[PDB]
Amino acid sequence: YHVLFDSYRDNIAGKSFQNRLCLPMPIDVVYTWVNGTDLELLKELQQVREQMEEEQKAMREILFEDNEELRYSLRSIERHAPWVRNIFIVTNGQIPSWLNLDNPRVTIVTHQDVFRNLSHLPTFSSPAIESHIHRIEGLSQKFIYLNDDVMFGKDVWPDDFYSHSKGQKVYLTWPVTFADSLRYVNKILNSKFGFTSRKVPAHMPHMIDRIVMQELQDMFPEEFDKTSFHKVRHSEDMQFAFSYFYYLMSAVQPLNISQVFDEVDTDQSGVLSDREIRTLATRIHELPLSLQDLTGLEHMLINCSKMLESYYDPNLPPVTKSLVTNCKPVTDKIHKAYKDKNKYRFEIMGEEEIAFKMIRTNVSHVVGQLDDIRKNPRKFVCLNDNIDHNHKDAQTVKAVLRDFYESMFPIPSQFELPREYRNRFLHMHELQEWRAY
Amino acid sequence: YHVLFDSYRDNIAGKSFQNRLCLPMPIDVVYTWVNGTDLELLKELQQVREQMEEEQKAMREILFEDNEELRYSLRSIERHAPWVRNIFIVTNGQIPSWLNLDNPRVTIVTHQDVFRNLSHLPTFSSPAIESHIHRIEGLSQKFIYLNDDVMFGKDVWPDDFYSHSKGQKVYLTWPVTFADSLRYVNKILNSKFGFTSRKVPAHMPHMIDRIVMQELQDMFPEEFDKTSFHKVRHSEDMQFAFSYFYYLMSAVQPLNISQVFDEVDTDQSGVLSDREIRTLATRIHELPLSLQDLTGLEHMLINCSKMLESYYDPNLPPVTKSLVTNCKPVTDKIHKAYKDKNKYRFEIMGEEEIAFKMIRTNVSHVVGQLDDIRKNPRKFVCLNDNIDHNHKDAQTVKAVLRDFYESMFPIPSQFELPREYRNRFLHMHELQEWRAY
Ligand SMILES: *[C@@H]1O[C@H](CO)[C@@H](O[C@@H]2O[C@H](CO)[C@@H](O)[C@H](O)[C@H]2NC(C)=O)[C@H](O)[C@H]1NC(C)=O
Ligand SMILES: *[C@@H]1O[C@H](CO)[C@@H](O[C@@H]2O[C@H](CO)[C@@H](O)[C@H](O)[C@H]2NC(C)=O)[C@H](O)[C@H]1NC(C)=O
Ligand SMILES: *[C@@H]1O[C@H](CO)[C@@H](O[C@@H]2O[C@H](CO)[C@@H](O)[C@H](O)[C@H]2NC(C)=O)[C@H](O)[C@H]1NC(C)=O
Ligand SMILES: *[C@@H]1O[C@H](CO)[C@@H](O[C@@H]2O[C@H](CO)[C@@H](O)[C@H](O)[C@H]2NC(C)=O)[C@H](O)[C@H]1NC(C)=O
Ligand SMILES: *[C@@H]1O[C@H](CO)[C@@H](O)[C@H](O)[C@H]1NC(C)=O
Ligand SMILES: *[C@@H]1O[C@H](CO)[C@@H](O)[C@H](O)[C@H]1NC(C)=O
Ligand SMILES: *[C@@H]1O[C@H](CO)[C@@H](O)[C@H](O)[C@H]1NC(C)=O
Ligand SMILES: *[C@@H]1O[C@H](CO)[C@@H](O)[C@H](O)[C@H]1NC(C)=O
Ligand SMILES: *[C@@H]1O[C@H](CO)[C@@H](O)[C@H](O)[C@H]1NC(C)=O
Ligand SMILES: *[C@@H]1O[C@H](CO)[C@@H](O)[C@H](O)[C@H]1NC(C)=O
Ligand SMILES: [Ca+2]
Ligand SMILES: [Ca+2]
Repeated sequence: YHVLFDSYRDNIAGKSFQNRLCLPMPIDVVYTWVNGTDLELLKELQQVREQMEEEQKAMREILFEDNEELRYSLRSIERHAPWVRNIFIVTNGQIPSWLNLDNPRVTIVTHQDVFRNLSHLPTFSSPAIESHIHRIEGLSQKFIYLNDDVMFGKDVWPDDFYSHSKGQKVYLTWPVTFADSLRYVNKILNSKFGFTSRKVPAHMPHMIDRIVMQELQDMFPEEFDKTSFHKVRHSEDMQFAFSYFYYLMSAVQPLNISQVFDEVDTDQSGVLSDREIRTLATRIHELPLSLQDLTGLEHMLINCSKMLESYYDPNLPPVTKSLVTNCKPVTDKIHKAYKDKNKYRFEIMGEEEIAFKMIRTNVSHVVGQLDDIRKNPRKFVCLNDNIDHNHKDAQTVKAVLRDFYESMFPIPSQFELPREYRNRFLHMHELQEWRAY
Repeated sequence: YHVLFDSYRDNIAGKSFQNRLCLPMPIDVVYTWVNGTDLELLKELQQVREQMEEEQKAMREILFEDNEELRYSLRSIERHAPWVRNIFIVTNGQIPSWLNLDNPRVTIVTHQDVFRNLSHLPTFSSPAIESHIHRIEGLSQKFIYLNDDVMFGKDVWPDDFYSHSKGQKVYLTWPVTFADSLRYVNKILNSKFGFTSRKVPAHMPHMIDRIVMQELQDMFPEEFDKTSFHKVRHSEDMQFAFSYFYYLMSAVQPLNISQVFDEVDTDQSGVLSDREIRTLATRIHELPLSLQDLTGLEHMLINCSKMLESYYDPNLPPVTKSLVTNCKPVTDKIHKAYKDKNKYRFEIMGEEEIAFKMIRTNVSHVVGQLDDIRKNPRKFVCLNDNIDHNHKDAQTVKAVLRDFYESMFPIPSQFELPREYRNRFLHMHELQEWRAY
């Protein structure tokens, strides 16, 4: 209503500060989903055969099952993060069988649109898909990247990914074919932004800015092409969390002398007075300010005018922006005092709202981990499903995981086709674990 | 426009989350201003005479100048915090000579309206005025209390006082007639909320919630009346920062068993399943969860039904809210596990954006402190004006302080009457300090 619109101009200034008070909206969610079908497995087999043939030629020169983790992740999106505008899922050409495509808020984005160089799209490698989400048409400027196995909890909010005051929120972990990529990107970033002891980010829903990601891609045009070229995840490729966040944390912005002059000129009258010249002297020199420093500043100023509301020294000309921006000694001292800032703001937190649990084929340990998740709910829950799949305790662990998923998120979502009539997944395996224990 | 209103319902849920995304608005600012006029000084003299007479009767039973710091503080309000809706100034009956009362966004609130017990209002004591700001009519639910000597800087935002996620922001200082009040309130709070090693808050613009302050007043009805009764700041009275913040940080909310049942019942169907009973067992007991604990939980549940979608134990009745909320052992274990939470959220930071500088009659030291303020601007700047006023270096320090004020905030505000024509305050005292140095 009009009163709500006119209530943001009810302040003393009379302006509207929606852009500084109402968070970045809209925010979208991007998923990467792959299915273990026969055709895709055959294509992978052909690609591996080609890889082996290439290795043989080089040496001659010398001479399956998913625990429907997308369904529950989408349910978590709808339940805990209901402020998401649209949901994008990137797939080869595959559409989930349970996905309700009639919903306008869910879209399947194939690899034709995502990839730029259409001689690359049979790509079968997660970093290559990860390279080009920011090129999705219709995607909001800030979007959250979900990895199809990470879920939500405790009713997350956009305040958990970005803040207008402290910028994006970076969640880091243990210090630094996937560890090789981390080492390679560490070397590449040390080459550009200098050597720094770096940690690696956590596996969790990552908020990504399209402008920042595009700037990162433009900064390394050749290297991101290697990531896209490789049709199997290589030792040398650029990641998603590590590359984006550390470019965000090490983006250097050159000093704007006009900004210094404007922040000092409180009158906004173009000319500086003795008080503003004195605050220049304070910000430039090191405290305490001896009058020698201020007299030297005025001396460098009177020199420059000769080469190119009354002040105490009668010989000092009116100090406009042109004098300070053209006087080399003053600009040199300004650069030496105002050294390089950071182009992007960021905030660093620990692993306190992140649940990365490792599921290895031990029903007692799996139940223990899931009970730990149940007792203390956490905002970001990730469950890596590396079950042996050839073991006496594979179906039992799958049943335990599905029971945890159905306990956390039981209600079917709006993105799911009307289904699961008489589905009745095995309800007796978890009872077998109960009876054995 | 309507698209802006309909853009908050563009999410997947279809609802509007303005109350969780756009910060608490509106926010007001409250000032306490006193003038050293002849009539007020005479009234103070009469009150002191009465105090001496009372002391004499008890033993018989045994037998001036302000550096216009409100002007510059209001200028700082307009420049650095332009999101304030209205500004309230509480005075005895005094109106500042420079205040533009024709502005609808500035109001003088006398002591008639502020005080509840009109036989108390000739009160001449800062805590007594401080007691009853939350009773100002038209005041917003969250307001900022300015002490007429604290200013702003670095373009403060409502994010610097309150966050929707971590609650109000508490700025604390060195651990604990004003120190006596701190000790007394520490004793009173230790009596109610138990002994705790407490720090004292900083002198800075304090954001105050009227509901929380009213709850604090109701919690100690007798003690806040002593604060209001005393017509001179006494050793025993309740402060503003210390009393409010520590009640905020030690407000205990009793456990809501219905909340536990609702957070566990993911189906929201009223009845719990084996998975939800198991997450109850995880949250109640201590990990790891032996099946003995879960069987005991079901045993306490089957007991209670006798005294008052199939589960593994055939004897367990449907577990609705009534069973768990009426079973004494289960509620006892829930209370023991879910011990007392805190009624209000809060966040703790250090003295990093607070400038409390002490001005004592040494021109070199005053200039050093003001240069330190100039070199590193800080969000909250407080300058205590305890000049000797009988010294060879009083006018010089006043001129230095006024020059700092006019350098920081030179532009006349909207709350100031059109004035200061040919005012020309002494521009030669600071030059005398320059020449002496
Ligand atoms: C993932 O791929 C599987 C095949 O691996 C597909 O499931 C098939 O669906 C068709 C219907 O179009 C059936 O005729 C086949 O019998 C199914 N095969 C199997 C092995 O179940 C489907 O495209 C995808 N399934 C899921 C659950 O994502
Ligand atoms: C599966 O996990 C359980 C723990 O959940 C393992 O039990 C451990 O057994 C060793 C000795 O066998 C003990 O020293 C540990 O204290 C046990 N753990 C706990 C938490 O008590 C069990 O060994 C694991 N089984 C396999 C095959 O790895
Ligand atoms: C504070 O009180 C002073 C008096 O201490 C007042 O200034 C007086 O203003 C009247 C005009 O109504 C003049 O006739 C007097 O000569 C002034 N006295 C002095 C000592 O200046 C005024 O009410 C207040 N002044 C300020 C600056 O707040
Ligand atoms: C006023 O402050 C200055 C510092 O701003 C004082 O100068 C100090 O003098 C003592 C000895 O007299 C030295 O040990 C200190 O190192 C000086 N301070 C600095 C920062 O160099 C001066 O003494 C003060 N004057 C009075 C009267 O208190
Ligand atoms: C990418 O496209 C360019 C021209 O658009 C082409 O020369 C190059 O070979 C492509 N990269 C491949 C096919 O890996
Ligand atoms: C930064 O510098 C550019 C050109 O040098 C100028 O257009 C811009 O206004 C400056 N930013 C400010 C003054 O905030
Ligand atoms: C420039 O200023 C310095 C003082 O910092 C002075 O010594 C020098 O003589 C000036 N330059 C000229 C050409 O006079
Ligand atoms: C406060 O008001 C009550 C009645 O409203 C009165 O009895 C009491 O004396 C008052 N307190 C004073 C005058 O200090
Ligand atoms: C807290 O308890 C009260 C009554 O005991 C109830 O009305 C309210 O809904 C509960 N809060 C919840 C369920 O969030
Ligand atoms: C209540 O349950 C306990 C098991 O925790 C059991 O020992 C006891 O017999 C039950 N009460 C009755 C009256 O049977
Ligand atoms: Ca100026
Ligand atoms: Ca249920």
